[PDB]
Amino acid sequence: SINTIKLIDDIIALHNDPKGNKLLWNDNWQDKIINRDLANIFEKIDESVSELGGLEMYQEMVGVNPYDPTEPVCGLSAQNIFKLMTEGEHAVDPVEMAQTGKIDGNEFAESVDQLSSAKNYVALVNDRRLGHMFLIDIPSNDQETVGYIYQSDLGQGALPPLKIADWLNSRGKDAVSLNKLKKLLSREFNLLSDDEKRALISETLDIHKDVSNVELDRIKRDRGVDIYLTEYDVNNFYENIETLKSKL
Repeated sequence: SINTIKLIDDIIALHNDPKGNKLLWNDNWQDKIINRDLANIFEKIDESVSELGGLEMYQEMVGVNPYDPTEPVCGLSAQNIFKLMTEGEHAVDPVEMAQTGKIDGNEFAESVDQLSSAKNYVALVNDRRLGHMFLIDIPSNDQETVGYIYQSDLGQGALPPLKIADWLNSRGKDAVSLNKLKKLLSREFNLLSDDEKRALISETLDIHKDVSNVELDRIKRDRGVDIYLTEYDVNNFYENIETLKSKL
């Protein structure tokens, strides 16, 4: 019924549009993403630029052209795609929910094993070992229940720089077994050999599944993983995307 591969390609399209980009990657976490107003977002940019004496002067003082598209860092992309998936009539504030609805990587592993295949779920993952935030989409399925990872990465941790559209264009469409994700996010991850750690991380999170792209010395060994796992309605995910496209 809903074409889910097209959902992702439509996120990519929205990101590629000069005005769609500003709708999608805005940082208003408290209000519904579909409550975002292009005129209002651009007026705020225009006023900030006029206040500093125009674009040339703004760029001199700030070092960025605020009309350029945003290449979102990991938390900016993950939290925005999460709102796209989870909001219906009511807003979802992912900053707030990550703190109040948090479960740990081992609680996640117990949860995922009893999710209804008749329902869709999404996990907002703050991996404090990696310093990296990403999403695991676990959509309803009449076959094997699997996850799909949506992420971007500034590249300052254990992984290389990764642009949201490059990831989504293909790897974001790759199913990951629930067992691999449980293994990745469990405390027992630490007990793995360096080789196995690089294999698991690269397989799930690296654009080319390349072990030589994983720098283990950038990982904070002791830390755990904070997860907010919630049900979502794919009809909301679809319509929220439609809504943004319409705004254009």
